[PDB]
Parts: sequence; C-alpha cells; structure tokens
Amino acid sequence: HAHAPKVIVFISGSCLFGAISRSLFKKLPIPYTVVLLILGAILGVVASNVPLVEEHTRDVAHMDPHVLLQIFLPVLIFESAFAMDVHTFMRSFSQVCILALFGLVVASVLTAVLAMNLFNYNWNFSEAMMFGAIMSATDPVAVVALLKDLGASKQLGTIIEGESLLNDGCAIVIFNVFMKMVFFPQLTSTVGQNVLYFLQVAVAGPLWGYAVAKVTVFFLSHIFNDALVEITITLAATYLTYYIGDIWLEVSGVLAVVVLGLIVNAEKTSISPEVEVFLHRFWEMLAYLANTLIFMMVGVVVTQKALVAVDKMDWFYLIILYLAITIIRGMVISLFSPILSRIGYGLTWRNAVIMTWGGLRGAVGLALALVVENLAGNDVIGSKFLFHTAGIVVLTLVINATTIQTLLRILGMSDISIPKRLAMAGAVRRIHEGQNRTLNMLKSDRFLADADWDIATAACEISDPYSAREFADMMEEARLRMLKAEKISYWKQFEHGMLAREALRLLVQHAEVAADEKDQFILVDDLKKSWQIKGIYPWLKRKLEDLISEKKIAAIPMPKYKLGKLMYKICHHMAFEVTINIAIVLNIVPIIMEFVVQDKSSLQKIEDALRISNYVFFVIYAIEAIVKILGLGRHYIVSHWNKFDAFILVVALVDIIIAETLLKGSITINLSSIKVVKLFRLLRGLRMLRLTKALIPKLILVVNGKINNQLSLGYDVGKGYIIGEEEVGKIIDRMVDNKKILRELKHISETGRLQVVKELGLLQREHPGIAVSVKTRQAIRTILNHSRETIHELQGAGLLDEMEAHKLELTVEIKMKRLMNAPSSIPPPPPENLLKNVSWLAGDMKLIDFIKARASLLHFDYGEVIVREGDESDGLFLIVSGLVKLYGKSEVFEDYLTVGNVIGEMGVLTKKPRNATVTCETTVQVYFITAEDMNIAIDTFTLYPSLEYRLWRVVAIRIATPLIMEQMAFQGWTQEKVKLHLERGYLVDLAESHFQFNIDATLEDVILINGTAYNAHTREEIRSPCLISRTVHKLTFQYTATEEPRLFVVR
Amino acid sequence: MAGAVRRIHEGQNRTLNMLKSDRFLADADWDIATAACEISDPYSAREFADMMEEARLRMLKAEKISYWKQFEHGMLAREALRLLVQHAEVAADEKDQFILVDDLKKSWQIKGIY
Amino acid sequence: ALVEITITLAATYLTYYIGDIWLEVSGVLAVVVLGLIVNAEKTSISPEVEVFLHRFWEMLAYLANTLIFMMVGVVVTQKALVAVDKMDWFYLIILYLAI
Ligand SMILES: CCCCCCCCCCCCCCCC(=O)O
Ligand SMILES: CCCCCCCCCCCCCCCC(=O)O
Repeated sequence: HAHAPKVIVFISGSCLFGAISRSLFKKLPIPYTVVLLILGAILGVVASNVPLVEEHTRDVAHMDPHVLLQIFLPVLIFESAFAMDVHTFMRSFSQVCILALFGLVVASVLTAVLAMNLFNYNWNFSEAMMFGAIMSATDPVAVVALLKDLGASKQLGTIIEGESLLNDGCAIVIFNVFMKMVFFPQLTSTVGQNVLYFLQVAVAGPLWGYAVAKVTVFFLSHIFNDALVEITITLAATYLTYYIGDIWLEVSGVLAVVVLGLIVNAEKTSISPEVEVFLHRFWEMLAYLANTLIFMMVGVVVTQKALVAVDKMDWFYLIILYLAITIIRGMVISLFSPILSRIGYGLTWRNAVIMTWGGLRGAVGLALALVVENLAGNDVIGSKFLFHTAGIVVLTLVINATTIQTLLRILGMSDISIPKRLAMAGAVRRIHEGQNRTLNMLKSDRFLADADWDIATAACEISDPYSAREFADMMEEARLRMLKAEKISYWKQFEHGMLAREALRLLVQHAEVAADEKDQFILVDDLKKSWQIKGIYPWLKRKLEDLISEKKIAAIPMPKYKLGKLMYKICHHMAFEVTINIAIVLNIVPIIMEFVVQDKSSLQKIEDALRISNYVFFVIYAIEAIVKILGLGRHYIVSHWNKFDAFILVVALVDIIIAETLLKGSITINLSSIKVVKLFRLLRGLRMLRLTKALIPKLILVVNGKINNQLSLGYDVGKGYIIGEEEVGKIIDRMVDNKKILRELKHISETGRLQVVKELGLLQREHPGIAVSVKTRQAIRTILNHSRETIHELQGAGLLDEMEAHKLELTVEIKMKRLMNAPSSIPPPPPENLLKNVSWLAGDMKLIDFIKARASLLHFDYGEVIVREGDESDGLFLIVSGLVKLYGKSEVFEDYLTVGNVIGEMGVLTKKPRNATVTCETTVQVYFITAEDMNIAIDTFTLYPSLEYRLWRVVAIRIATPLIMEQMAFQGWTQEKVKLHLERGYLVDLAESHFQFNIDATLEDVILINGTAYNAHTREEIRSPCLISRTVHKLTFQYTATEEPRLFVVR
Repeated sequence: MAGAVRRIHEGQNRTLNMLKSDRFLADADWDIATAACEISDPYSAREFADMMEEARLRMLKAEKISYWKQFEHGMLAREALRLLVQHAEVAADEKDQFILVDDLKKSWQIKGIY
Repeated sequence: ALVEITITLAATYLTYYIGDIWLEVSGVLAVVVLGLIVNAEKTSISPEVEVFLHRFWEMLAYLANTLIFMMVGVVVTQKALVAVDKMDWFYLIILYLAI
C-alpha cells in the first residue's frame, strides 16, 4: 500500500563497496576484508552522528540473531561443501576425520580452560566452551588458492579444505548446543533423555541428509535436456532439506546439508554437463554476498558497542590469546605427527608448519560472536566476545595472510621445475614462430597491406612468467625419456577421451613417483599396479549370499483339472505381486493410525473405520491364498519364504476371533487382547516385513554397480598401460642408439605387458556378468564420440548450418545420458551369437547357416595342447570361453588370447604349417571348422564381397597395422588413428596382370601382402611381406602360379 | 539431411568394423549397433534455361558454403554473413538475375553516409 | 565473473528501486531501456557471464509465473465462486469474440 523497504539500499551499498575494494586490492597481498571492516567502522560512526543514515543502518545493526544462524551460516557451509573435490577427500577420509575432530576438541577445551583461568572475568565452564567453539573455526581459502596457483602438493590443499569444512561444521554444532544450554535453561533431565538427545544431534542428521540426497539423485537421472527443471529442483531440495531438518523436527541442519552437498557432488555425472557450472556460480555469488554483509555488520556493531565499553587492560589479554591460538593448534599437529605418519598419505615438518601458519579465522566466528552479543544484554558478555573475535580476525588477516608467501618461499616451495621451465620455453618459442609467420602472411595481403605495424607489440609476446659411472648417464637419460614418452602418451589418451580421469591420475602418479625414486623402472606390476586390478572385498560374498537366499524351483506343472492354465497364469503374473505390494504399502496407513490411537464422535468413527480396515485386508489376503495355494498344490509350502504368508493369515484370524470379539470362552478372564487388543494384536504390522522378498533383488543392483565401477577403473588402467607401453616401445626403438640398453628396456616392457594381459584375462574370466556390460558401454561411448566428431567436422565444412548440427548434437548427448543409466549386469551371449558376430562371415545369412552346419564344439581341460608348432593347417578355433597361451618362434614371441579370437587364418589361407603352439590356461570351449569345409565355402561364395576377399582384408589389416608405426617418426598416431585410416582402404581385385598399377595423390600409400612385385624403374624384385616406401611410381604385376598376388590400397 | 545421415551411417559402420577387430573389446555384445541406433531423418515422409538455372543454383550453394566456412573460421563476423546470405537467397528465389549486382543491394553498407 | 554478475544485479535492482520510490518516475520503462541497452552492448561482457545471467533471469521468471498462476487459481476459486452469476458466463463468450 505504502511500502518502502530500507534493506535493499544497504545490501546494494555493501555490494558496491565490496566490488570496488576487491577490484582495487588485486595485486596487493592485503585482503579486501580489512578494507570492508574499515568502511563498516566509518559507516557506523557516521550513522551514529547522523540520524538520517542511522534510520537505514539500524535495520541491520539490531538484526534478529536467528537469521545469522539459520540463513548465512548454512549458505557458507553448503558453498564450501559443494566446491569440494570428492575423490581426493575420500582418499584421505580417516586422516582428515581424526585430525579435524580431535584437534577441534582439544583446542576448544584448552581455549576454554585458558579463558576461565587467565581472564579475570567470572566465567563458568559452559561460556568458556562456547568461547572456544567460537575461536576454533577456520576458513583458509587464501592458502589453498595460493597452493593451487603454485601448482604443487594437491594433497596439502585437499587436507586443508577437509579440515576446514569439518572444523566449521563441528564448531557450529558445539556452539549451538552450549548456547542452548546457557541462555535457555530447561530444568533438569536424567541420562535417559540425554542419551536420546545426543543421538538425535549426532546421528539423525547425516542419515536424513543422506536419504534426501539419494532420493533427489534418483529423481535427477530421469530428466533430459531440461536445465531449468534440474536447477530449480536442486534449489528446492536444498532449501526444503534444511528447513525441514531444522524446524519441523529438532535434528541438526548443518550436518544434513554437508552430507547432501557431498553426496550430490560425488554423483555429478547424472547432472547435465552445463548445469553444475551455473550451480557453482550461483552458490559462489551467494557466499560472496553473505561474506560482505557479515563483515559490514560486524564492523558497524563492534565500532558502536565494543567501543562504548572497551577497557584499556583488555587489549593486553588479546595479545596473549593470539599466541595461544597459534600455539595449541600447532601443538596438536605435533601431538599427531607420528599417529597419522603411517596412516594415509602422511605428513612432513614443512607441511606441518604450513598447516599451522595457515589457519585464518573467517566469517563463521564473527557471526557466532554477533549472535552471542545480540542474545546477551549486559557488558561482561557479548562485548568481550565480539571484541576478542574481531581482534583475532584482524590480527590473523594482517599477519598470516601477508607472511604466508614469504614463509612458502623460505621453505623452498616456490621453486620452478626444470622440465616445466623448458616446456614453457619451447611453448613460447613455438608461439613466437607462429606469430612471425602469421605477420609475414598478413603483410603480403592486398587489403590489410598498409595497416600500422604497432600490432607487433600490441599483440606483444607471451613471455615466460617464470623468467629468471660411464653407464649410469645413458641409463638415467633413457629412463627419463621413457617417463616423458609415457606421460605424453597418457595425456594424448586423455585428450582423446578413452582413458577417463582417475586412471590417468593413478598412472601419472605412479610414473612420477618411480621417476623420483632412485634406479627402478616404473610400473613393476608387483603391487603398484595390483590393487585396482584386484578390487577384492566381500562384495562377491554378499552377492552370492543374496542369490542363494533368493532361490526357487524352476517351474510348476499345470494340471488340466479345473481351468488350469488360466488360473496358473493369473497367479504367476507380475500383477499379483504388484497388487500385494500396493495393498501392503497402503496398509502402512491403517497400521500407523491404530498405533497412533494406541499412543493417544471422532473416536467412535475412528474405531468404526479402523475395524473396517482389518476386516477387508484379511479377506483380501484370504483371496490371495486361494490363488497362491491352489494351482500350486503342495508348492504352497515348498517356497521357504512363502511359508511366512501362511503364518500371517493364521495369526490374523487366531488373534481376531479367538483373541478378539469374545462371546464363547477361550481367554475370557485372562488378561489377553480381551482386556488387551490395544497390544499383541497390533502385530498386524508384521504384514510389512513381507516386503523384503521383493526388497532383496534391489540390493543386488547396488552391489553390481559398485563392482562395475571397480571393474571399469581396473580395465581403464590396464588398457592405458598397454597402449602406453606399445607406443613407448616404438618410440624407444628408434630414439636410442645403443643395443644392450635397448634389449634390457624391451625385456622390462614385455614382461610387464604380458603380466598385465594375463591378469586382465583372468579377471574377465572370473567375472563374466559385468565384463560384458563394461565392454558394451565403452564401445557405445567410443562410437558416439566418433559420431560427434564427424558431425562437428561436417558442420565446419559448411555442408550443414548451425541449427541442424545443434539438433544432432543434442540427440547425441541425450543418447549418451540414456547410456549412462545402463544396467550394471548383462548375461553373457550364447555361443551361437559368438559365432554370428565374427566379422569376416557376418552380414549375410546363407554363409552363416553354411558355417553353423559344420562347426564342432571342442572341450579342453586345463593344461592341454591344442595346436603343435610345425603341424599342418587343419582349421581355425573360435575361443568361446577361457584363456589360451600362444608360444612361438619369430625374439621368441608369446601372447595370451581370450573370448572372441580366431587363430587359424594364416595357415588356412596360405597352406603353411602352424608357427605357434597354443596351450590352455583354463578349461576352454572352442569352435573347430575344417579346412576342407572352408575351402568348399570359399569356392561356393564368389560374390563381390567374397569370403576370400573378406578374410584376406582382415589378415592384411592385421599384418600392415604394425608396419605403419615405423613410418611414424615421432608423429604420434596413437596406434588408433592409423587403424581407422587403414580401415578406409580396400583390397583391389587383380583382374589383369599385364597392366601396370599407377600411383597418384588419391591413393596415397599402398601395401602388398601376397605374391611378389617388380619395380618399374630398376627391375627391383620385392617379396610379399614388406613395405615398398615411395621411391616406386608404377607397379608391374606378373603371372605366378606359386602364389596369388594381393593388393590392398587406401584412398 | 539425407547426406548427413548417410555420412553418419558410414562412419558408424566403419567404427564398428574397427572395434570388432580389437583384442580386448573383442567379445562384447553387439546390441550396441541398435543401442547407439541410427540417427534417422526427422522429416521422414527452353534448351538453355536448364543449364543456366542449374549453374545459377550451383553458384548459390558454392557462395553459401564459402560464407559459412568464412564464418566458422571467424573472419566474417555475423552481420556481414547474415546480409550476404540474405541477398543470396533473395536473388536465388528471384527469377533470372545473378546475385549481388552491386548496384544498390551491395551499396548502403559500403556507403554509410549520414 | 563474480564482480560483473554482482554489479549487474545491483545496478538493475537499484535502478528500479530508485526510479519507483525515491522519485515518482515510472519504473518499467526505465528497466526496459536499461535491459535493451545492456543487451545491445553485450560485447563488453566476458564471454561466459551472459549465459549465467540469462539462466538466472529465466529461472526467476519461471518461478514468478508459477507463483502467480497458483495464486490466481486459489483466489479465483474462492472469491469469484462466492459471488458468481449464471448470466455472467454468457457475457464472457462475447468478450472472447471481441478480443
Ligand atoms: C546471503 C543470502 C542473501 C542475503 C540477503 C537476502 C535477505 C535476507 C537478509 C536481509 C534482511 C531481510 C530478512 C530478515 C527480516 C528483517 O531483517 O526484517
Ligand atoms: C519471483 C521473485 C521471487 C519470489 C519469491 C521471493 C519472496 C517474495 C514473495 C514472497 C513473500 C515474501 C515477501 C513479501 C512479504 C510477505 O509476504 O509477508
């Protein structure tokens, strides 16, 4: 009607003042919060002198204390929790928890006892404990930001963040408890209520937060391309969680918010790839506003109140307090120096000193002091709290925030690594060369010809910010060369996207650890590359116990008596359990009310209906029984779980007619339900316990998910190691000059590669269900990623405009998000599907049927021999299940093969004796296809994509894949881009031999696989299995009945 | 759109053929072929004038793709591209006149007189 | 980014509040002009701030629309149905044609 709020102007003024202060104090080490405090002091003095601005400032000067506790603190707490790195924090759970909790408790108790002893104020223990809890909360954002800028010791930053978060939460909880104890006394209570109160404060919070987080995460995974809905529902969930936890029920709110934020941050994958950026920015700006407002408020309030009643001697006390709060904390670290030395990452004296000097008090202590001062109404309390808190905050901000950089430099942590320095030098050299080339190109233009050339310095040069016995040499230099080669290979794999993140982090960590270690090659595979592959814990035992618990007979016959099949199918339908579950969950309502009435015309209608409630459900259960028993015969009792259904009904009736409604005898006088009923019969609730039967399969899904995550991590690590080792091998082969070093290096590479391959094969054999799901997800991802790259290239080429490309990209990301919700387990495909999927015969059905007609199944026990070296070719073998070890002479190469591999192709195609004896590592089932049968098939099928053609194309690709690596001279083709590029090429038909094959730009490079060739320049004869380089221009075929000449080109 | 989806199908087939030959992702189930599916088309469902007109539209598509490529590089900004493509399609829908006659349609922006 | 976002929000709120309270000028037109001018000169804005601003204003508008619709539903359901006349419905139909 006549509204004119005066709170917007103050928040906007503080907003602008903070913006100016932050912008101005950028290069200077002094934080802008001191400037904010000074500005608040000036504003408070002015408002005291001038009533006009006092009319606007009194709204926040005497602001209600509860808003500080119930709005500002939760916002800062949730903002701190959200920006966390969940994985690194999880990797240091016990250390952070123990350190934070015990240090907080010890510091609070010691500060409290010092406050009672040293200070002359007559304080009891509760107020002293409140004081300690106020001055035991830290927020060192500056220290962790500086450490991240330095780019080293991420563990220190993670530990600092974890300790700060836990300290803030626990300090707030302790302060709340003790403030309620002090300012609002509530008679006396026994230990019975005290234990319940402690349990409600401690445990009931995190459980509620975890439940809400799980519910909202589940609901967040079914929303597609709706950013607004996701953001709005997340905000609503957070606000409702805090409000319900802290108001409707008396549980703690900060802990629930912390747990919810941590859980949501852990499962950020379900969040669409752009929402979390908006959420992070929103929470950051909210925290910034809260900090600015809190600082201005404390400045004004202290400037008035503390300076009304400040004592000269008090200042002296403050000084000692500072020493105390900078000593005890450090002592705590010393008191825990060895305890966490053997647990987790560990600690060192330099890190301990940095941690001790890195504790800066923040806005939490100021808010608590303001609340305490507002609640009190005298001088001995509230004035002293605020004065001491403000003094401590100012002292810490002035001293530590400015001396931390010098302390870091002294301690030898500001140095720059030589590899980083030389990499930066190379990068800036690259940049200068590119800039010079571009400038030389632009000047030669016709339009931008006479432009002024002051851009040469306007664009400037990106200068380096840093500025400023006969064998061990080659041994060490070759070692570091493998380290850089492995690191760049892993980085390239990441940039492609196949290596994920955690696997890359583990690989690079192992690499640099073994590099800094003295004389041992990285990735010895003994233990450092073993835990992730293993992933062993009673997950599998719990899974097996659940499956054996949920067991049933295969099938029940259908008697032709009565209707038979109709009644049987109506009893066995999923609708049956759907309605029984619905009836139970809607029985939770009546069972709740009677209990309510138990713990308690309205009562008349309550007893009229409630009784109607049981007299209908009982009949419904009876109706189920006649269906679940009849058509099942005795089976009624065969299912050991279903026996529970008989009991529920028997108890129901037995305690409804013989225990209730007495008109014949039975209990009569006995003090049973007749005079009871209010109890005993209430057991109706037992009806709820019946759900478990359907609840058991749900836990299997979560166990499968955990095992799936572990298996995926192990597979990614193994793949990455294998790919890095091959690339590193082809690099070292040409880079190194000496021979003995090269042979040793290749030995150490090959041993580890073979061990990892065998371990991965054994693991895949041990867990069949989830391996199939893992392989499927990685393929769908790889395929979708390549499709997205192709779409982007097509849009860039100009054939497609912007909106169609955007639509197709949206479709692709929707498909990826749908993939992300894939089932955790997939049953293994049958041998028929395995035979069908094989590439060189896939597609048409006639050839598939012809092959399936004659392909015998062979079972081989462990430790047998399938194929002997030097034996004539007889056929192939399709590994359906198991592992096989191939040993052969080429350098005596060895290998391991698994499901989906075929080994007969070379011999069956070129009529040559076998060259590799294969033995079996486990029991193995194989598919044997006779050589005569294959000859008949290849003679029968002679279409354009003939069987002969397809087999030779597969063999040619396999043979020619390693050869290109040679021509690769440090070009980094990643072994995958070459495979793709080669897949584009096809095998040409040598219809005529008198012709001469020409070469040109379209066909690039060509490779010969079978036959022989002669140069068209100097009559140079060349055999089949070799490259031809480029020095040839024309290829001359010839008539040779000994071997068929095969040519495979790429265009 | 038909050409784009044909491109997409060819790339998907090539990638599937490449993976099938792997050693690790060798025996994975091949239901991905339909799980990743195919991005189908959403739409679903006198002797001289011939070569004259067909050559005209060929210049139009060539000019349009050249302007789009210049945009994707970034040298052409946005408003210039919009004006160029607008003039192109206007003169294309117009009957028998080559685009950008430079008389008035490409004159006001160059002039900029006030 | 934080400074830019916060100063933009403060500028908008202060503009409307000062225009509509301290002096008696219209507020909606000033906000319209300010928004149009800022949108025209979005080049000075860092290439990621405007996305956040657009999302923020979109979510605010969505919340306002939902709240307004629920409020009008409740208020009409009570008040209009206390004193609704049978003939009035007829009038409404003609009104539709008119508009
Ligand atoms: C940090 C979160 C946002 C803070 C600013 C939003 C408004 C809450 C605090 C300002 C006072 C208005 C609400 C309390 C009631 C009052 O002060 O009369
Ligand atoms: C669409 C902008 C946000 C709307 C919700 C924020 C709070 C404003 C409206 C809710 C009522 C509270 C403020 C008015 C005072 C009152 O209703 O007592």
